[PDB]
Amino acid sequence: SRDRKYLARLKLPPLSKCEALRESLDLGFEGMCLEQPIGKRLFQQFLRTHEQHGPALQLWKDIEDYDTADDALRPQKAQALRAAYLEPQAQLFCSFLDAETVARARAGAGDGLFQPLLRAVLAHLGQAPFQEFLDSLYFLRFLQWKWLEAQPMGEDWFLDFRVLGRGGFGEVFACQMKATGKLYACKKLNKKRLKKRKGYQGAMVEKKILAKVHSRFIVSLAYAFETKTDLCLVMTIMNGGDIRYHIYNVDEDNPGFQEPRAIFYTAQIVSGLEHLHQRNIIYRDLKPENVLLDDDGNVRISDLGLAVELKAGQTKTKGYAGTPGFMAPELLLGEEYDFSVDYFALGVTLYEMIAARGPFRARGEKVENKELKQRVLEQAVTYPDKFSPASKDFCEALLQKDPEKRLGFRDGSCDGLRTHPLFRDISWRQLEAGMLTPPFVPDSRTVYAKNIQDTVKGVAFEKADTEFFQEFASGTCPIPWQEEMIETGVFGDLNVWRP
Amino acid sequence: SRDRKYLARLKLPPLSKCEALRESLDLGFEGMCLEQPIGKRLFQQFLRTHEQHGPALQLWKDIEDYDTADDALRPQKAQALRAAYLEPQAQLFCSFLDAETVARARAGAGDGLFQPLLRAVLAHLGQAPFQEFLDSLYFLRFLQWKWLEAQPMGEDWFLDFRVLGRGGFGEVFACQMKATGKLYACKKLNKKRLKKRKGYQGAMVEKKILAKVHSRFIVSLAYAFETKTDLCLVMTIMNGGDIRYHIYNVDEDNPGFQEPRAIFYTAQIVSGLEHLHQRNIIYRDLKPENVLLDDDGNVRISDLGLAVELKAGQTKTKGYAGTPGFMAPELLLGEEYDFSVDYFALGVTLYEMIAARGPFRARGEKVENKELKQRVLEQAVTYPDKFSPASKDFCEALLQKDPEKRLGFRDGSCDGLRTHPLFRDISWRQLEAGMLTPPFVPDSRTVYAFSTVKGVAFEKADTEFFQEFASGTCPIPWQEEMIETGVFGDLNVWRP
Ligand SMILES: Nc1ncnc2c1ncn2[C@@H]1O[C@H](COP(=O)(O)OP(=O)(O)O)[C@@H](O)[C@H]1O
Ligand SMILES: Nc1ncnc2c1ncn2[C@@H]1O[C@H](COP(=O)(O)OP(=O)(O)O)[C@@H](O)[C@H]1O
Ligand SMILES: [Cl-]
Ligand SMILES: [Cl-]
Ligand SMILES: [Cl-]
Ligand SMILES: [Cl-]
Ligand SMILES: [Cl-]
Ligand SMILES: [Cl-]
Ligand SMILES: [Cl-]
Ligand SMILES: [Cl-]
Ligand SMILES: [Mg+2]
Ligand SMILES: [Mg+2]
Ligand SMILES: [Mg+2]
Repeated sequence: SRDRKYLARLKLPPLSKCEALRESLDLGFEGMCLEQPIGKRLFQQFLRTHEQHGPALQLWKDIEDYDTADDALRPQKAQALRAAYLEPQAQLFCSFLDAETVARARAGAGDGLFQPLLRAVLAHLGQAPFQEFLDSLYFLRFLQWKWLEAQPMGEDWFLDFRVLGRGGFGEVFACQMKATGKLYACKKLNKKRLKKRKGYQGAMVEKKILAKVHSRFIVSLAYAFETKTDLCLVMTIMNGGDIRYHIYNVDEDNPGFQEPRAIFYTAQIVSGLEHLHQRNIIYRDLKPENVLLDDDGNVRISDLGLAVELKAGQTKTKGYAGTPGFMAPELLLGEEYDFSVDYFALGVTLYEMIAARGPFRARGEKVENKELKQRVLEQAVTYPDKFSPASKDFCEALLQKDPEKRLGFRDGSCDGLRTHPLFRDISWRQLEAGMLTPPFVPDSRTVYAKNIQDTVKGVAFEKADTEFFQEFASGTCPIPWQEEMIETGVFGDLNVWRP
Repeated sequence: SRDRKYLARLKLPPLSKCEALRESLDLGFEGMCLEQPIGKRLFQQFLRTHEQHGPALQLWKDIEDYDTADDALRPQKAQALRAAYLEPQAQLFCSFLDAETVARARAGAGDGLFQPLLRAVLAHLGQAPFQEFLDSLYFLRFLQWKWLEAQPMGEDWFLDFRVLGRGGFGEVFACQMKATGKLYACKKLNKKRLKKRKGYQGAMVEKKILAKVHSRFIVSLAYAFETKTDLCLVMTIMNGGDIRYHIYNVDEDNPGFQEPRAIFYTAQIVSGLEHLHQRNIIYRDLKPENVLLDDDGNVRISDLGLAVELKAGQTKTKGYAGTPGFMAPELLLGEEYDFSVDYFALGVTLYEMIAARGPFRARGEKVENKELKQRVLEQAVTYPDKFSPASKDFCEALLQKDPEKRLGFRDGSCDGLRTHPLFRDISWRQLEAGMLTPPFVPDSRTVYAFSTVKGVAFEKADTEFFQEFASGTCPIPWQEEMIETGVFGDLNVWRP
């Protein structure tokens, strides 16, 4: 319910207040016109009012359509595109394309169709048309939106109205951005408590990762600020409950998921993992309770405080980190490891979704750490009748104790893993675009969470503490903020030239 | 209809191509946002998109409407405007006015109503809102239009398709601006002929005056350029013939005008005269054949080659110049003179419109220069029965031999002149806005209407004068063109 007082603060500035931003922002084509939604929108507006870029604009939009069309409609759409843009006497013929690119796009019917064409289209728009844009009013209007994006949007802008859950350092609240009305989760981390338990590194790591990655399969950070008592992270609201609750607490009589449901989540998790691994992040804490459902029933990975980020030229890390019963053998043996650890945990996760128990312990079995370690290292997992051959086999490939022999991330992707018979009926293209109907959709009228019921001493803050807080409170994330402006109509309202 | 090839060249430039133009541009509020159509238009777009200036914008638009309304419609528009903008809890109450102006506009009457209000409104808009506009995209858009205005637009942009008339130095053509389709008159002056007959001064004076004045009652220059053979003035097309033609050649057996028709043109010519006189220009060649008619029937003065622009702080001048029979006594006596000379010509002109002859010569009576001069100087004019009490007295007041006794230009205006009973039935306000219906609407279907010179070679001084003359495009009329023909609307889109 948009609070008008804060809505009134979303106004475009005079141009003289954008001079500093002009001289300081990364003016990269890819960053500005493809990844930042307002920048893309304004660039397309520029292309739309400049006749000579009409073909490039239209083709670009029509490839995106093709890329997210239903299977049955793709042949027809392929035909329309080739007729509109690739036949030489067509009104919207794209004469800027090399004839080789064109000829190649007029042939074939493969999965890659129109991807080299898109590259070509985007390569072209990154040259002259981009330059022309930078020299247009449309770019100046972008600077106006970036100015507004940089303006203080701290605690007062958010109305907390419910507790979604509890973490180690504070609660997570459902909240509302007052100006726009958009709902988010706000993870609150208590400052004194954080300092006391030396949680800076994990807190900062989660925030840096949630800020830099932009995946539909990982919770997105929109805002990061501090208050007198907390550090706060405002991120994607995930109202559907976590996988653990859904495994055990939704329908207690029949714990676990039917196979198709378990496969769907695995595919979504695999996609989130791939997105991390491509950017050299090892997650190190995949488990059912960290995979959250949204209202549509799509899942995302969360809780990134144990993650590690490999630096340039570093292919392995080391260290005892994670949740017991999800930590790979190579990790437990004190060896170097890479992304492999996450695929082992994916295996335990899949195992648990089908079997409604972990593969190394009986129900309610509470063991010494060393006993659990020896089971992970030495004990072969057994699979009950519930497992189909495909599920058994996939789990066996993931729970492989030797990381060399384990299914996972090879050649910069999970494509190998995607060919496994278990995903026989998944359209990966549609999964990645979010077009699939999830097999389970949470009831809006249900709270899918265990029930909720509501100072540490002798902690004074030195300079190094407040310096860490100010680093952490980096503020507004461009991409999510721009999504918000667009989604909620504010961009529409404010981006006007004449009514 | 437009020629697409030339329409193609009307594109807004990249912003960086406007930075030189931005450095050199010296325009205040009045110049930018009130005088230049496009600037006004973009300034108003700005006010319209910023809620807080809504009241100012609408009160402004509504005062302009009251200023041009028919007489019978004014009281209701006065009441509506007071109720919309001058009452404290009206939605568009104008908070920024001082209560002293609010009170004054809230309870007046007569021709002066809302002019003190408009001044206050415009003064307000010229402060913060104007400063806001300079810091907006709308100002940069204006700079882009000015860039475009300044781009080469010479002979290739103009298709001549018919001869309108013949002058001393060449033909005048009906022509089309190829990009926009707009029709113009293109007066061509042959270069070799100008040099040979020593007409540079007269060419340039005409050009300069038409460029610097902007009145609905004087032909407007949109472009000045040169071809290999000619200097060219592209100006307002006047398709209704000239007044001389209409006096004598239309209904030959009933020559001259019915009095109201004469009064209408006198009123319009006076408006032209006044505009010139307010800008320190003396016409020195007011006569029936120089007053042209447009398609609607409205008239403009034309042919400004014998005119003179007084230098700043100069009040009188000298120079035997003009057409015999229209040159006033003081001019003929060799004395210093001012604008008075033009009111004398207006006397002669009006006289002729009524009598179908000039005041000093019977029909076909051709006399020596000295004899005509002596009549202008000594002869008292006689008035037949075709003149009414009012006509006669007005001509008498205009034809006074002594410029000090003569009706004309006082305290910076013709307001005295306007008060003559001859103008009993004329709304000067509506006339000056172009609102009055003309009493004669010329037919479309009627058109109411050289040799290469030897020994001429051109030197440095000649082609330099030609480049000085060829000053290019005139802002206001160009902006008027772009707005009228829809090019402004088409290129000003942000998202179609
Ligand atoms: N994006 C979210 N949407 C909804 N609930 C969330 C979200 N993130 C966390 N939560 C809830 O709050 C709890 C604590 O958050 P989490 O990030 O897991 O904290 P910690 O790092 O302390 O484990 C979660 O177990 C979950 O119930
Ligand atoms: N703007 C115009 N529209 C239509 N016809 C015109 C226009 N200007 C001039 N003419 C015609 O061309 C003739 C010559 O123009 P003019 O300016 O009088 O040339 P000059 O200065 O050599 O006398 C005019 O008498 C008139 O018939
Ligand atoms: Cl192909
Ligand atoms: Cl292709
Ligand atoms: Cl632009
Ligand atoms: Cl287990
Ligand atoms: Cl007033
Ligand atoms: Cl703006
Ligand atoms: Cl005469
Ligand atoms: Cl004579
Ligand atoms: Mg955590
Ligand atoms: Mg002439
Ligand atoms: Mg002349």
